[PDB]
Amino acid sequence: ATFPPCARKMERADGPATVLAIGTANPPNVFDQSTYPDFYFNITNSNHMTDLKTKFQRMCDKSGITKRYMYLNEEILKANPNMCAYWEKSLDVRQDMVVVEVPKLGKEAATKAIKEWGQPKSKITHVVFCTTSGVDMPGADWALTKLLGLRPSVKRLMMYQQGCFAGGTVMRVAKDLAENNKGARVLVVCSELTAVTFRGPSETHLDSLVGQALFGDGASAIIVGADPIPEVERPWFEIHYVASNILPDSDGAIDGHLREVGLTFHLMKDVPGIISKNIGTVLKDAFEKVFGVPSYNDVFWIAHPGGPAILDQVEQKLQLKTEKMAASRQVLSDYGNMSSACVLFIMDHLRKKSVEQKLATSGEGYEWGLLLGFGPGLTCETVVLRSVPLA
Amino acid sequence: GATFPPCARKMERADGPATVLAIGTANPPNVFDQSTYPDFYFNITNSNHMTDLKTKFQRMCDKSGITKRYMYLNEEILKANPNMCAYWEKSLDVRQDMVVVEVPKLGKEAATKAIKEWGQPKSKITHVVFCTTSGVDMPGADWALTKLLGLRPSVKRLMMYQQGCFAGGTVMRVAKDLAENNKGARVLVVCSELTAVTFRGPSETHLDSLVGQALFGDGASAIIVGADPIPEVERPWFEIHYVASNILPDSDGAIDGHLREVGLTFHLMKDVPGIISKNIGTVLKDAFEKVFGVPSYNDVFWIAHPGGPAILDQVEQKLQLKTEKMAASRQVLSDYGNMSSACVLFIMDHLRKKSVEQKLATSGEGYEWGLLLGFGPGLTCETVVLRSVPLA
Ligand SMILES: O=C1C[C@@H](c2ccc(O)cc2)Oc2cc(O)cc(O)c21
Ligand SMILES: O=C1C[C@@H](c2ccc(O)cc2)Oc2cc(O)cc(O)c21
Repeated sequence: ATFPPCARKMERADGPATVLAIGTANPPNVFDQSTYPDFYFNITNSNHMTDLKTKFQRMCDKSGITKRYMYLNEEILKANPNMCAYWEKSLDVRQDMVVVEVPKLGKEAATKAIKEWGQPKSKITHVVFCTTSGVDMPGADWALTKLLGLRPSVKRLMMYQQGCFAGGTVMRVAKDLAENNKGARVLVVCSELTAVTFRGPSETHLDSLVGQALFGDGASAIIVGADPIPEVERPWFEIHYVASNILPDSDGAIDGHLREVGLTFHLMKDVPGIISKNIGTVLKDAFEKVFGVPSYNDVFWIAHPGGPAILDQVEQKLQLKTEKMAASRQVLSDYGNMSSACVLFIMDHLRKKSVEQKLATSGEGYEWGLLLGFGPGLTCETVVLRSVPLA
Repeated sequence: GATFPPCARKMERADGPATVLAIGTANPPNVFDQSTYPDFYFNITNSNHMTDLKTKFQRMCDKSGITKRYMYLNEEILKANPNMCAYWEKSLDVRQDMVVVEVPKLGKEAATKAIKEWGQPKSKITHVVFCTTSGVDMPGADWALTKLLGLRPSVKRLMMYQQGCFAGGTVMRVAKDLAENNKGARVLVVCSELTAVTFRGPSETHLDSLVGQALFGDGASAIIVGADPIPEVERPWFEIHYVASNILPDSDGAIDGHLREVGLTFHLMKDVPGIISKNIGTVLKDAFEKVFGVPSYNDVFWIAHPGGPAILDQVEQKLQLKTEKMAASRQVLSDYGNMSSACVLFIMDHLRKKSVEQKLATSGEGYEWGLLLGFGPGLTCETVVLRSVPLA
């Protein structure tokens, strides 16, 4: 039924997939969240909606966000009233920005990780590009290859319209890319701009208004590879286990539609409830596969900060000491919800703070840890990591 | 820069090559004869007065190598939406309404056929890869297919949106690493394309857009890919041995596609069949050196994405292939048109059945090795070196 077998024609690697470098970047315009409602209702000329604006200040005050970064600014928004309206034909100007600027922002981040990695660009064999902001053909992955000058033969994978969970998904993809091909070095970039989703306020769509309070811009990048060249490359985290789950009872919890008015956002279920109701069995299964088992308080946490209530209730139902979501709360506070890019921001922050504080490992002195993606589906991606030992 | 002491791989990997274990296809119900499509198209777009354009379109249609296409769009549907029959009126929203529903739906038909031939319970599918360039949504068509098929909540999904005609080669490259790096992985790969996003009226000043209206058709195909097959339970059809991607030289801008409020727009800004056929020699000889260190182009089997007849004709020409090499690729073009990422999988199915039916020695026309090729928008060339299985 088969021809005589032959040796693996493309040699695989032997160790686990490993993060060799992380780099991040953000657009230049900073918005303090405490005065965001004044700004938002000005630039959308909706100051007549007094009660709604009061509702919005509530949402921002409780978002857990201190500031956000945006490609958009007051100059750009006044030039584009159709994006300042709530529901106006827009999609073309929105595309015209993001198809250019998300690979640009991904380039900044990619270049920092490449600098930290320190090997020549030519040793990059795969590119994985992930975004929720706009689509084009050829894709941002191709544009990133052009902007960087990688080999024309890099193997590319373009991930469009993914949602907040794909920070976890890119780990699972790069895991197989790096481990099945010997010598592979995977450049992974998540780049997100809210220009597809900024819109004016509407008194009958408060869920859209939550989005306006939570979403910010940012790009994150990592270099993943197996069998790191000792004394030349530097490991920071190891990918050991990956899993994906559509949580029970979550049909229709979050939807997003790309329409003539841009990307629209729709909440219809208790997202933090469903996540914290089901996270225990998700992580129990994972820990059984991986170990046979350490506590939840004795691993490092990298969790996507969908909103504060997600981290709050996961912290509550799993009885985590408040220090566990710290690195995750810290990123949400400095940047808001950057969709897929958040977890690589948390991962970078976690390792840097581990070094500065001279802890035993790169995961706050713990050996094992979790990366968690949350989004539409409701979809949960689970990534069990190992850190590296540190001085 | 130290490392915790190594431990055995947490997730066991497979050892054999990724193997195709089943193929299924499906098409929408509405059939459009190619010879009289010009009469139909120019009438439904209210342009019978564009009389020189029509005769140019009849020329493209007759010289397209296509005998018929299948489409979700029918007559009735198109009159419901005059903004889609215009060349350039805003209509993305009615397009999205169609394809976010019908893309997963047609993929379900193909996937169910595939699972039936595969023979195993659908509960043993561990991975889903959904490939399309018809519309986007959150959650994606990959989520909807999981729902309509009733697969496990915990399938590892990969959602490929807005890909291009090369991605039928990309899914194979994607599924190769999924299957090989995960012992017992069984990957459902589905490509599903509907022209509802790309259909639009004619324009004298955009004959590239008009080329697409002559070549693009609808369809979906699905495969099951796994490594280390269960002996006597599963049946291997092709093995994936080597994959490669190249952006062809100086091909900057040859094929673009933009999703706008008027839908998906299509542009040819260079000589595409020339660029492919000028460089495919270099692409193929590198792949053959990698896997063989060596069979001749006429002694392998060919699954070539038939973006249009000129491409196949000029690859046939400059590699100097005996004309039965591209036979199977032309057959699918003739019977279906260009179905974007779904074509090479239709060709793979037709190739193996033609081989079984004519009692040849392997699933690949009697050859051990073969090529699957994708072409699209970098200009990107996807290369797959495959092996057949012996039949008797
Ligand atoms: O509507 C959006 C915008 C998107 C987004 C966030 C930040 C960014 O920078 C770019 C896009 O995030 C989302 C995530 C979802 O799960 C569902 C959604 O509808 C959206
Ligand atoms: O314009 C389109 C539409 C798409 C398509 C084909 C058939 C089908 O049924 C659905 C979509 O194929 C493409 C492939 C490309 O490389 C570039 C493009 O611009 C396009």
